[PDB]
Amino acid sequence: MKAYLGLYTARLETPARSLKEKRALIKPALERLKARFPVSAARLYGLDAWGYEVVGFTLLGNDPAWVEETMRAAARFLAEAGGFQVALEEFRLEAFEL
Repeated sequence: MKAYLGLYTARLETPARSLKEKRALIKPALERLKARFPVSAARLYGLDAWGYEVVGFTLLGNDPAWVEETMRAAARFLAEAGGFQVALEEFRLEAFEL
């Protein structure tokens, strides 16, 4: 029996000019993402910058098709948040034996 993990990562571009303005664009969208989808989200790199950031989210399930479909729906949702653009993205699916 395997545990399946989806890992989504993306480069966001924002029009911000301060770290506080940038957080106000990104954090509320990630909080909405967490409320709507069963994911763990994180701000990963570029945290010293105002205009770009690498973020991601992951999720776990026992059905790889459900994990992937949910991950792609959550990614579409993130691109619809506005405030920032999803400039580049990557999807991954890993399986772990239990």
